[PDB]
Amino acid sequence: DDEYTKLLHDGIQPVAAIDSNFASFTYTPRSLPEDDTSMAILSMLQDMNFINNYKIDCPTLARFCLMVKKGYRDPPYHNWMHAFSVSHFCYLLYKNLELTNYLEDIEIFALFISCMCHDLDHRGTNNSFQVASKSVLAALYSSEGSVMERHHFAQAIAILNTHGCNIFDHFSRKDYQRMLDLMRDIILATDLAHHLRIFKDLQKMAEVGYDRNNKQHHRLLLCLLMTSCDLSDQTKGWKTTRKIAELIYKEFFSQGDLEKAMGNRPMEMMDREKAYIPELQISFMEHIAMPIYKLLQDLFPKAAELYERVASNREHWTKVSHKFTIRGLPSNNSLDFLD
Ligand SMILES: CCc1ccc(-c2c(-c3nn(C)c4ncnc(N5CC[C@@H](N(C)C)C5)c34)cnn2C)cc1
Ligand SMILES: [Mg+2]
Ligand SMILES: [Zn+2]
Repeated sequence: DDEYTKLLHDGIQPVAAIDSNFASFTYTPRSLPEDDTSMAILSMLQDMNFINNYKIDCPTLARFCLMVKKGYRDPPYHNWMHAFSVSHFCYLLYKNLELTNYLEDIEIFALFISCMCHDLDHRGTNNSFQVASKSVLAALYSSEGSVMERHHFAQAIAILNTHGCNIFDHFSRKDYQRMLDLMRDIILATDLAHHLRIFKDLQKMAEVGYDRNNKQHHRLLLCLLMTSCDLSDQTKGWKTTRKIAELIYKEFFSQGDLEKAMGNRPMEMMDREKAYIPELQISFMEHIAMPIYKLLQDLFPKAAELYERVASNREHWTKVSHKFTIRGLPSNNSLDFLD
């Protein structure tokens, strides 16, 4: 490809040159034209010193980036831009939060790689639709749970074992297999069921306080950080939140259409005739998003602004609620829609 040419010959742009605001929480990675994002991945890893630290071969890494990028389909939400903006938020965590005092470098490295790979080959439909619609993935995976996530992992593994893409094949067998373990745990942790299982443990962790010598704290923190990244679109301003809803509901309603055409009734939120958006968004923000970011703040006080921004985005939903009632006449002055 021609993308492959340019990445392999031009050089790794330093990070400041992408945007003077690039390492800030107020930065919106979705502003970056899709065509610059593989480059940026490279700059982020460079700026974290990983390329030098773990002695990664540059061409192999370039090839791996591109494979990961094209292993994403194009549903409205779960596409390469989602994956890039989740990896970018992992980068901010390392730059802003000083994870190094809580995590080994190999763990931080794995989180970042996992971020890029965590939704590989997503089709825009969720775990219950896979079962509900008895697909090959459910066939493969459904008896162990997390259908989509096991598929994401499996695709990551398939890219790694593609000639010239194995950015880890020079690690010791000990480090190589630690790296596969960590990616499997982290990708699996992106299922909301997983997160709901470990919630008390996370609360406990923040309650007793973080213990650097407790291996299980390392594991739990890794899971919290992955869910932080995966929800990071809710940490920017109202403009991002609104646009994120458009893309998320377009995907849910599409799946809902397909559930109706197969002869099931979709859940409310996936049904475009019943889904009432402000209320679903407010529920999501209150029950899932806010608690994840409150936990982040409990363990790294410099993460407080993330939480208040999420809270603040939930407030806007409430403020615009009323606009989903047609008062007066519709713009075209006709009750045509009513028929
Ligand atoms: C464990 C952390 C986690 C990870 C991914 C998701 C997620 C979303 C999502 N991501 N973001 C940024 C959203 N912003 C608003 N609403 C969203 N939906 C509305 C309904 C809600 N659902 C889970 C009941 C999610 C989402 C879409 N699919 N999945 C699986 C959710 C939680
Ligand atoms: Mg996912
Ligand atoms: Zn995701």
